[PDB]
Amino acid sequence: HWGYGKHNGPEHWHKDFPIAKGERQSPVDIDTHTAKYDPSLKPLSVSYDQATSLRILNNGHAFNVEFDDSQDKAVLKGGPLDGTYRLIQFHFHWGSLDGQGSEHTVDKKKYAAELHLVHWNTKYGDFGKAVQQPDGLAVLGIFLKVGSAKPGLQKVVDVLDSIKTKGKSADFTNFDPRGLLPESLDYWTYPGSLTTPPLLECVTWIVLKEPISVSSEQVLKFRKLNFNGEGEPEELMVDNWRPAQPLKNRQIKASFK
Ligand SMILES: Cc1ccccc1S(=O)(=O)NC(=O)Nc1ccc(S(N)(=O)=O)nc1
Ligand SMILES: [Zn+2]
Repeated sequence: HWGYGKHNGPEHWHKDFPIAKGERQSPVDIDTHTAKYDPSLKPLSVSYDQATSLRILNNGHAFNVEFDDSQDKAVLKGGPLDGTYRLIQFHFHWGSLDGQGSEHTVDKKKYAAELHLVHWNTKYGDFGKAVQQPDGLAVLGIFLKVGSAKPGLQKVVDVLDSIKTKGKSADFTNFDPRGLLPESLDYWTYPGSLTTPPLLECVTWIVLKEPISVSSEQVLKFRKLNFNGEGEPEELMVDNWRPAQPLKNRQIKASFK
């Protein structure tokens, strides 16, 4: 039932998912002047050398690039995290226009899109169990701005025509997520939630300060995807972002001065 339209969008989600008005919902605005530098935060450890991508799926609200998460092949460690978090999938949120699309904002600034690399804590055995824990997930959030092309993104862009509509998937092996990372791993971190239903409060958010640049042509191809299934009326997959939620009793920490 839920989606991003006028009648099923973020402002309606609380009726099926009351945690939508919870105490640690995501995304949030990152007020850069109020975020506190935490010198005890460690460098982030992004170890994607052994990543095994498998498939790309249009799920009706975004597209997921899925990875083999049955071994420690692509893991996130360090930073605010205790233990080891395995990469399971990544996806993006984006706008109908370059001036919006990101979920997190920075001093109220909206980026054209936001990449989420979703990882689960191996102490909980699988993703389904992890989402039931307050430290179950670590999502690495990376802002996209429109400028120069991101070469490492192009393989993703070029397969999208084969998964235009909801429920379509395509083989997507040997994709290297390292090609989507910015130079710096400076980050902000805070406790939050899944940003789509079921909106579970299981995420340590790690949002990188440095955006990546993608080309206008690259984001335009995102906007050619469909929310609908094949044979249903075409509704472009755009503006699949949840707006900033109240920070409430939370402090955003920065890894950098
Ligand atoms: C629930 C859940 C639990 C177990 C297995 C699958 C699923 S799910 O696929 O139905 N839902 C999600 O994975 N939700 C999800 C994932 C990531 C994000 S986020 N915060 O990166 O945008 N939001 C929601
Ligand atoms: Zn997301």
